[PDB]
Amino acid sequence: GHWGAWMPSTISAFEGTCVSIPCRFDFPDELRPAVVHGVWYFNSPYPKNYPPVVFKSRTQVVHESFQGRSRLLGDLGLRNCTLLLSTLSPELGGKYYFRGDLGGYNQYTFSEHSVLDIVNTPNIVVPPEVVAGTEVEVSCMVPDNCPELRPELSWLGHEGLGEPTVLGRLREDEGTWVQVSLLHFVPTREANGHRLGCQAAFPNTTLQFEGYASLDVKYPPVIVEMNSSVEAIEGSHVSLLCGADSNPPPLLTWMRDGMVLREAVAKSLYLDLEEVTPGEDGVYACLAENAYGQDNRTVELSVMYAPWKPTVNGTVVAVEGETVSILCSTQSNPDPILTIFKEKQILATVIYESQLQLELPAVTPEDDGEYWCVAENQYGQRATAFNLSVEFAPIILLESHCAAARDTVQCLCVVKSNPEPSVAFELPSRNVTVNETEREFVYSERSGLLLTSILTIRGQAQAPPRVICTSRNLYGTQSLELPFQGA
Amino acid sequence: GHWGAWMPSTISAFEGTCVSIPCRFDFPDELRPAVVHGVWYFNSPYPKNYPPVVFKSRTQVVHESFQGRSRLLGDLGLRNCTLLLSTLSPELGGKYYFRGDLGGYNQYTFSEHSVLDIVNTPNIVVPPEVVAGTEVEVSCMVPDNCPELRPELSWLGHEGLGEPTVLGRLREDEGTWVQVSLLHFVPTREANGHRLGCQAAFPNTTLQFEGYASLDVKYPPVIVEMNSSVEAIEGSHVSLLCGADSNPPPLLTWMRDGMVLREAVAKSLYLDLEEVTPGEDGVYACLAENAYGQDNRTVELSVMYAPWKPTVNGTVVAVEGETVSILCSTQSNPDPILTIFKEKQILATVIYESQLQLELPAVTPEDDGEYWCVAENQYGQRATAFNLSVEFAPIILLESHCAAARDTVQCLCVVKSNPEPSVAFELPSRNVTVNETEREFVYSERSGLLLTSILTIRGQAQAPPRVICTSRNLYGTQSLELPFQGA
Ligand SMILES: *[C@@H]1O[C@H](CO)[C@@H](O[C@@H]2O[C@H](CO)[C@@H](O[C@@H]3O[C@H](CO[C@H]4O[C@H](CO)[C@@H](O)[C@H](O)[C@@H]4O)[C@@H](O)[C@H](O[C@H]4O[C@H](CO)[C@@H](O)[C@H](O)[C@@H]4O)[C@@H]3O)[C@H](O)[C@H]2NC(C)=O)[C@H](O)[C@H]1NC(C)=O
Ligand SMILES: *[C@@H]1O[C@H](CO)[C@@H](O[C@@H]2O[C@H](CO)[C@@H](O[C@@H]3O[C@H](CO[C@H]4O[C@H](CO)[C@@H](O)[C@H](O)[C@@H]4O)[C@@H](O)[C@H](O[C@H]4O[C@H](CO)[C@@H](O)[C@H](O)[C@@H]4O)[C@@H]3O)[C@H](O)[C@H]2NC(C)=O)[C@H](O)[C@H]1NC(C)=O
Ligand SMILES: *[C@@H]1O[C@H](CO)[C@@H](O[C@@H]2O[C@H](CO)[C@@H](O)[C@H](O)[C@H]2NC(C)=O)[C@H](O)[C@H]1NC(C)=O
Ligand SMILES: *[C@@H]1O[C@H](CO)[C@@H](O[C@@H]2O[C@H](CO)[C@@H](O)[C@H](O)[C@H]2NC(C)=O)[C@H](O)[C@H]1NC(C)=O
Ligand SMILES: *[C@@H]1O[C@H](CO[C@@H]2O[C@@H](C)[C@@H](O)[C@@H](O)[C@@H]2O)[C@@H](O)[C@H](O)[C@H]1NC(C)=O
Ligand SMILES: *[C@@H]1O[C@H](CO[C@@H]2O[C@@H](C)[C@@H](O)[C@@H](O)[C@@H]2O)[C@@H](O)[C@H](O)[C@H]1NC(C)=O
Ligand SMILES: *[C@@H]1O[C@H](CO)[C@@H](O)[C@H](O)[C@H]1NC(C)=O
Ligand SMILES: *[C@@H]1O[C@H](CO)[C@@H](O)[C@H](O)[C@H]1NC(C)=O
Ligand SMILES: *[C@@H]1O[C@H](CO)[C@@H](O)[C@H](O)[C@H]1NC(C)=O
Ligand SMILES: *[C@@H]1O[C@H](CO)[C@@H](O)[C@H](O)[C@H]1NC(C)=O
Ligand SMILES: *[C@@H]1O[C@H](CO)[C@@H](O)[C@H](O)[C@H]1NC(C)=O
Ligand SMILES: *[C@@H]1O[C@H](CO)[C@@H](O)[C@H](O)[C@H]1NC(C)=O
Ligand SMILES: *[C@H]1O[C@H](CO)[C@@H](O)[C@H](O)[C@@H]1O
Ligand SMILES: *[C@H]1O[C@H](CO)[C@@H](O)[C@H](O)[C@@H]1O
Repeated sequence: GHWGAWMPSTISAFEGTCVSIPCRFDFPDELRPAVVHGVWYFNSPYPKNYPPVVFKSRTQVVHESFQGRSRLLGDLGLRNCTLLLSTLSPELGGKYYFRGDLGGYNQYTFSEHSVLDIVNTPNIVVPPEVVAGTEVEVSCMVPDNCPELRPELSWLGHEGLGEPTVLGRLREDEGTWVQVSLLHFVPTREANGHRLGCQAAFPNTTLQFEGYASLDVKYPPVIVEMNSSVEAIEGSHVSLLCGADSNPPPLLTWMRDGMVLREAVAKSLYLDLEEVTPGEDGVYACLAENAYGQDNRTVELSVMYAPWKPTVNGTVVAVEGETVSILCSTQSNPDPILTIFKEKQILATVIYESQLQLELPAVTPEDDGEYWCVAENQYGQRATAFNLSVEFAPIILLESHCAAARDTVQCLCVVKSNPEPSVAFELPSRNVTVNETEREFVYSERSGLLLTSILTIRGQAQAPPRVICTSRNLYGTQSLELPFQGA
Repeated sequence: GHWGAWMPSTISAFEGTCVSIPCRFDFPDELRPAVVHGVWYFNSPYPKNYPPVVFKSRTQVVHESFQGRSRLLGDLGLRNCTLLLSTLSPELGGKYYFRGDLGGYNQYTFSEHSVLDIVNTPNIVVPPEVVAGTEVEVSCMVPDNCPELRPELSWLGHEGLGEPTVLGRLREDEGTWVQVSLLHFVPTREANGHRLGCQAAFPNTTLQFEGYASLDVKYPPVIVEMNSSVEAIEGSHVSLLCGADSNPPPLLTWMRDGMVLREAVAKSLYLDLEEVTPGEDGVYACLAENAYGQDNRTVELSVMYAPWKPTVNGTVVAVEGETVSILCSTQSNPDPILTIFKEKQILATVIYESQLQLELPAVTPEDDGEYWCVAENQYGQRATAFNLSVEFAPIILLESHCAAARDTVQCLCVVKSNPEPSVAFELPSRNVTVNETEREFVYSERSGLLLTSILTIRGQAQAPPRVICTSRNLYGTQSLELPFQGA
């Protein structure tokens, strides 16, 4: 064929271990030299910039940095130029060329080369993404390019997780050989932050080389930091703490009835409320959402607040003998117990309810006065008041009399009615006496519901003059004869 | 003797009546003419201004205005020259001279003369001042200078008043003769404005001559126009009229308690008052004072006015079981009757007096409230009011109870006290239960004197928990166990 060669671009091995560079070449078969010499140049392609001579046919003189370190296996004449370099060191790490010397002026340095790496750490391969709910395999590749010292592998930090599987050497890249060791297992949620290692050793040696890798397992957020059902006062400070444990940043959302609130991405979100109201009462949900799974957890916040200042509707001023409905409303957050009562007497008692109604069958006069409505509760109590002032058909009280002093005669009659009662006296006075004695006579006064009135007849002997009292308003009329107590 | 004559300066007589001029003369007695002539000149003393010749000896020729009107009586030779002139007339009224004619160049007109008045009205003389309490005499003089026609007198408008006294002729002035007629009587108070007359006549004639005079009698003021005892309202118009009847201007004085007021001099003085006050009430005196006597008359003015707005002193806020004095004062001009009373009951009644006191023996709670004080009177009535608010050692009313609903148990206890009562509940609750059910419990309220309070024990079975109520103020303390009515 034509000129040309075959050599693996990349080759690697450990410290103190031999390498075996696979090499093959071609030259015009037209020439058949009986003696074929060859040279292994280091770090440089052109002879012009003098490179270290790794090996030369029929010549012991090489570079002093390769003296006793290298030797060629197999005749060149059979197109075989594989090379062995034992006991490596980091200086020897570089690029290697092969130049051929057959005949004269037919000396060719081949362009295609091989690069020598000198690594003392094995190569571990792990999947880009490790899900906590899928089966995962991790490999440990070690570059065995030495047939005399065959390396053996070890798994450090295995912690069970099933047996390690083993392979012989596989055909890595272009003709190079590598012993691989794979591990097959399925992670949990604790697999993250774990350390996995791979060791390599040889029988007759004190050489031991090791490599590491830390796992990044992706688990779905499961909410741990979640406080339960709470009860807080209005105005007080409310601190809800929501925490999710996911290795991928879990999208944490605070929501209620479909509201945005504070949406954020972290391991723990705070939700603060001040001036708590009955509107903020109820259920708050925290959703931990991740591309590997989701978890929602909910809490109940009961706002405990003293009952509102009560309000009362219904009738207030009705007639006598009628029906009266009084409706008392209150908006409390914890079940309020509320009672309504008159001065000295208690009327209606409702237990654990929002509002209370009281009905009155008929109105006796006494049902006038002011009543009270209290809303009692565990955390506080407020109240309100309402005057029931009914309408009356005038009632002349029997505290009424006619006292007779000797010289002059006087009477006292009292009534009670809601509107002011036009009051009057009637009397049987013998004959007709005008401008005699007195003509101005009586006087009257009122306090609240009571209308007191006093009569005074002047110059009347103890001869008992009968006296009658009458009272009218817009509703009723009453008349009554008064008795004697004096003399 | 020497030259000279004697003749009355003034002589007077009526119309148609003769006059007799008394005349005497003297001349040096050395000459004795045997023939003595004489002449009576009129109106002029000197012959130079030719005067009318009234008479001439041995000569009929006289003035034509004296022709047949005059004649001389008695011889001149006996020194007598008295002359008579009959049938007079107003022209002849003038001054008369006498001139003597004895011998030659011994002709003398005498300087002293006589003047002839011709009056047809008699002369009445009355005292300068005529007192109604003294005896008075009035004269009527008439000049009788005619011996042939002797005049006689008459009293016209005599009206009794006693007899007229009569005199003969008296010797008026210098030798002239006058018939006088005097009247003696004593006047009254009506004598003023009376008319007194004097007439004179002769027997054989139609001649009658008359004269007049009006009396000015001075009487002491006797008060006629005087209204009696009166009663008038304050603010009203008061008109006092005081009249005196005295012919001399009576000094009228309005006085009271020794005060000047309106002093004036007339027949009737007005005294006006407006905005009458209790200070102008009382006795007013009118004095009619004259230099001929005096008279005082008095009146009583009572001011009738509605009683003043009453004022009350004494205690107002005392303790329980104590004594209370309430003094109510009023200043009324007519005797006021006044009463004080409580709402519904009457307390004190005083009749026709200025002020009224009420005492209270002990104070029962009910003696609290507001009382009224009225001052009633014929012309009007005003009033005032006062709150008696006493102090109480707290009283727990027996409107108190313990109603037991099935689910929950509630109580109601009420007291009454003047200062606010610190109120409390005591109860036997088995074991000790704190923060269980309720810990706020009770509620209380107050109206006026009443302190209502309600208890509420929550979650207590119908197993009846006994309940006690206590109340303390600065005065007393009470405790009481309440009973069951529900279930
Ligand atoms: C160019 O030429 C070279 C050789 O000149 C070829 O490369 C290889 O060179 C290595 C030298 O290190 C040879 O490895 C040796 O293998 C011997 C046994 O060969 C095996 O294969 C035959 C198959 O016919 C089997 O029957 C046999 O049982 C073997 O499994 C061993 O004797 C040597 O190892 C000894 O020492 C080690 C420890 O040091 C022990 O583990 C061994 O048991 C033994 O005692 C040695 O390792 C290898 O054989 C050569 N390969 C070939 C194919 O010849 C290149 O291939 C060639 N290239 C070109 C392009 O021509
Ligand atoms: C100057 O002289 C004259 C007389 O010349 C004197 O004046 C008097 O004159 C009058 C004449 O009118 C004389 O009056 C007459 O009176 C006669 C009676 O005299 C009375 O007196 C004597 C007293 O001796 C009594 O006795 C006697 O009774 C008489 O009472 C009457 O006769 C005359 O009146 C007759 O007429 C009338 C009516 O006309 C009748 O009423 C008579 O009754 C009677 O009929 C006459 O009136 C008077 O006498 C003379 N007086 C005197 C004193 O002589 C002067 O006095 C004198 N003066 C001086 C200074 O010398
Ligand atoms: C309810 O009734 C009371 C009287 O019983 C009304 O008036 C109060 O009376 C007290 C006297 O003890 C006064 O000191 C208060 O000032 C009064 N209140 C007011 C607002 O003036 C009261 O007004 C009545 N209320 C209603 C709503 O009818
Ligand atoms: C006397 O008592 C009355 C109450 O009984 C006092 O107050 C009056 O109460 C009525 C309610 O019906 C109010 O409408 C009046 O306005 C109140 N009066 C005043 C002046 O405020 C009253 O004040 C008491 N008087 C005295 C002198 O103690
Ligand atoms: C009292 O309530 C009134 C409304 O009446 C109530 O509601 C209607 C729909 C019916 O159910 C009826 O039976 C109820 O009584 C209001 O108009 C009024 O403003 C209210 N007043 C107060 C004090 O809240
Ligand atoms: C009530 O009168 C008081 C005076 O007291 C009275 O007069 C004295 C001299 C004694 O006679 C005593 O017994 C009387 O009670 C006054 O100080 C007070 O201002 C008066 N108040 C009124 C309301 O008028
Ligand atoms: C040492 O190497 C020899 C090869 O010469 C091998 O047979 C032997 O098993 C090895 N022994 C140890 C202990 O490494
Ligand atoms: C959550 O509720 C519990 C009651 O079980 C309470 O003790 C805790 O303090 C609450 N924590 C937060 C953060 O609200
Ligand atoms: C909440 O989680 C439950 C799992 O029990 C799931 O069925 C539901 O769909 C989730 N809801 C949301 C809004 O993510
Ligand atoms: C008249 O006058 C004479 C005198 O001559 C006298 O006597 C007589 O009384 C008189 N008579 C009357 C009526 O006048
Ligand atoms: C005087 O008093 C009487 C009452 O007798 C009365 O009628 C009269 O009008 C009063 N006159 C005056 C001027 O006051
Ligand atoms: C009033 O008149 C009487 C007469 O009865 C008299 O005594 C008294 O002094 C007179 N008083 C005065 C002040 O003039
Ligand atoms: C190597 O040298 C030249 C390169 O073109 C050719 O004649 C032939 O490929 C030979 O083998
Ligand atoms: C009248 O005349 C003269 C006046 O002096 C005197 O000689 C005498 O008085 C005589 O009578």
